[PDB]
This record gives sequence, C-alpha cells and structure tokens, in this order.
Amino acid sequence: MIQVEENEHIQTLVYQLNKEGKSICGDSFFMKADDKELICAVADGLGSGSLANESSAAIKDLVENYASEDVESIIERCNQAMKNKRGATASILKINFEQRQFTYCSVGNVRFILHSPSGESFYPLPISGYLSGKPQKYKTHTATYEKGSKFIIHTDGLNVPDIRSHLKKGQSVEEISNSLKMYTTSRKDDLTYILGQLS
Ligand SMILES: [Co+2]
Repeated sequence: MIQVEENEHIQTLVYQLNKEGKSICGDSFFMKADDKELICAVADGLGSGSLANESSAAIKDLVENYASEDVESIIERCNQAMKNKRGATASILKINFEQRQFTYCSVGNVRFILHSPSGESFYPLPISGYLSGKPQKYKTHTATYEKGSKFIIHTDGLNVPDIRSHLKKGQSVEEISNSLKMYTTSRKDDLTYILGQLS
C-alpha cells in the first residue's frame, strides 16, 4: 500500500508491503504533519505473527499519543511498553519546519538517511539491540536541514546498495519510490519505508 501527503513544508510517501504469503505485517509506522511540525516513526516487531505486530503497533500508538514529547521521551515510553512483549526495533523522527530542525532517536536496524542538496548526508549507523523494556542509553541527534533535503526511514525488508543515490537523483517522493521498485519485488520480509522531500 502507498499513502501520500503534502503541505507547504514537506511532501511524504509511505510504502508498506507484507512478506510474500504473510497475512499479518510485523512492521508499523506512524506519520502526522501539520503546518508547523512532522512526527513520524517506523518499527519492526521481533518474533512473528500477531506478536510481532503487537509490539510494533504499540509503538505506532504511543508515537501518535505522545507526539508533542521530545524523541527521547517518546522512545522511552515505547521501550517501557515492550516489557512483556516481543520487542521491536524502531526509529522516531521529529521535524520543526520554521526552524528547519530535526531530532532523531533510534534503537535497532530501522535505518534513516537524510540527503542534503550540498551533497552531505546524515546516515547514522544502526544501534545494536532492540527495544525490550530493559534500560537503554539513547542517542538523540539534533540538526538543521537545508531546503531541498530528502530522507528515507526504512525497515530491514528494504535492502538497497546505494540508498543515497536514489535520494539524490529523485526529484519527488513519487520518483524516489519508483526508483526503489526493483528492491520491493522479492518480498523476503515485510518492507516499510517513509520518504520525505523538505521545502
Ligand atoms: Co524486518
């Protein structure tokens, strides 16, 4: 499935498809943008069946409900919610449009890449482990982005040799999404990604 949204400050696209033959998706996402800010999150539950979904879905719900909190506060609520559950890998991103500032916090193998028109990228390494309900030492990144920056957040079901190149070349989130098409046809795992193009 594909969901697109747009306002004066951002255009986004969410894509999600299940593993081939698999009824219950283990990945979840949440995204909301208004005229002032964006919140979004992508998670991949551990385990399988309903139990993977229960973990990543809990993240989706908490991010929606606590969207006004800082990313580190939100991700700690998610961690707490994992206590008697499978757990999940997850990434949370907030953007304030007027300041062109983003904040980001993640644990596990959900990746985030932000490409700037100047040619610099923010492309953090994955933090080992996952959100299990045990204590974590979070790393929050805060940075300014330039107009024209394009980003993706994706689960491990998307495996792309040179993700930066697709962000650089694409001139719209629809084009980038189309640019990634060959990596979505196998469906070896659930595949979720959120793309954004920032004004
Ligand atoms: Co996965």
